[PDB]
Amino acid sequence: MVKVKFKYKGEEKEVDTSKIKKVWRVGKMVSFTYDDNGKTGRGAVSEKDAPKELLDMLARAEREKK
Repeated sequence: MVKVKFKYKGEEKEVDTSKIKKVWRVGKMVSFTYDDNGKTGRGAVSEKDAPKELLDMLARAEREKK
C-alpha cells in the first residue's frame, strides 16, 4: 500500500520508487521530485498525513541532515 499517495495533475496521485527523483524537507513540508514517463514533476506532503514509506525515504535524508 506503500507507493507514495499525494496530489498532482489536479487529482490524487500514487508514485512508485522506480519513478522518484529526489526527496527533501522544504522547511515545513516534505518535498520531492518524482518522474512521470520521462518528464519530472514535484510532489509534497505534510508529516501528519505522510505514510511510512514516504517517510522512510525522506527519513534517512531528514535524520542525516538533522
